[PDB]
Amino acid sequence: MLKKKQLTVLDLHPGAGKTRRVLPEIVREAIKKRLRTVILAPTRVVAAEMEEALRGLPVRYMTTAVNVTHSGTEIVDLMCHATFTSRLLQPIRVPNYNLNIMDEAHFTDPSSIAARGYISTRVEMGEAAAIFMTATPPGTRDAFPDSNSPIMDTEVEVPERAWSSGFDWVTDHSGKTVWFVPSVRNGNEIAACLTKAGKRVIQLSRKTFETEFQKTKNQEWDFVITTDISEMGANFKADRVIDSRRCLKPVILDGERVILAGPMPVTHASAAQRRGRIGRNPNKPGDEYMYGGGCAETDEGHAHWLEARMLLDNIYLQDGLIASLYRPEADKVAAIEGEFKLRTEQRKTFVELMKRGDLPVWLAYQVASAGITYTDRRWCFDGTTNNTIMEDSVPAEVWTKYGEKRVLKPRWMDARVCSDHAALKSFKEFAAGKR
Ligand SMILES: Cc1ccc(CS(N)(=O)=O)cc1F
Repeated sequence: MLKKKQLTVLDLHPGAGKTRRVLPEIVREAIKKRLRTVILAPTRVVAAEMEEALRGLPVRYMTTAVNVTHSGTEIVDLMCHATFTSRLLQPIRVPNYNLNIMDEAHFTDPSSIAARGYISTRVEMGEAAAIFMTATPPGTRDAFPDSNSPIMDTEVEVPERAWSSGFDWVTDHSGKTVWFVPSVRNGNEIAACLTKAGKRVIQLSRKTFETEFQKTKNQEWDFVITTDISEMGANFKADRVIDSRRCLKPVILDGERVILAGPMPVTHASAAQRRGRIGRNPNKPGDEYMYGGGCAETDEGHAHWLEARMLLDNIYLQDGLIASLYRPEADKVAAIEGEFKLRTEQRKTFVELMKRGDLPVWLAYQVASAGITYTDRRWCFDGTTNNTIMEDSVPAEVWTKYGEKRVLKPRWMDARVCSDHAALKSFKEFAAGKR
């Protein structure tokens, strides 16, 4: 694996021990061969679990999620996928790592796709090696891979709303259930229904994941209600997955706006990762996978691949060259390599709108490419009437940094800034100049 110009896909089935058994072997070999190595974890939760798997090996944990005193001598770095892409974008020295290891390399967030495109391009240039660790590499067509113990797969109608009758099998279960929902809002409704039926429910989503995931260890629970974030190496002591088989797809319409289309079917990779949460204990056969729809390749035309091109266009590689997407996922977008390359000051604004602004990549790009500066929030209020953001079925209002009450009406509408109460809260704070 460790020879230059090599990219290896380590595609052992879910729970085969890629993280706890194979990764420490790779890291030991890399240290023996004096390869400057990066390990990319999808989440702070996984970074902390990797520290346990690698404990004693000289690894620099480039995250506050890990409480360790470093030697200062480590040649192996661990950081999040997003941190890798972030440091590449910023005026910060990123070592030209000899060996690039991506764990949960199926992750479809824009910064993960961008990281794969950067790494795979360095490998194609002959500059580096890489190992992509995932049961479900891009384009996989198998939603039912092998497991540590047999799984009972059942196609069944799964509720996506509160129910009064017709789903007794959901609440009649005496074990622990992980339930994949298409959105935070849909999980909120199902969670309230289960809570009303006497169930103990934990909800996970991207924004809440580190805090709330700890509750799955610290308290007794009957259901975890989660979005697709729990596809990225989140482990549960559960005996059932309920899978809507549905997700939201951000879609750019007419180059002008982003909508959250669907819900619609997940990919085969996503379905296999959702299922893969159970069947993991070779001593506990008969874990259950209840699935409520088919799979489809909904990654095609998904905004994350275009957003990944916006990130890669603004990462220095060599002179004017630009990193390509990882070949197996490169057809998911129709973009011209370099079309999103910004001049120095607009690139800095783009980065800050993502990093401090917490804006979606697409929206950060519209603002930065318009020549607007980071603190100039006039664009949050001067859009078309149809870009009016609603709160409780009336136009949302903020006090501008000038002290004027104004309707939230962004010049560019990205549905991700108001897809749930927390997102809208954060975007109101942005529009008000509060960060
Ligand atoms: C040991 C260590 C901790 C944190 C960071 C900051 S980062 N890379 O998360 O932006 C760097 C480090 F070198």
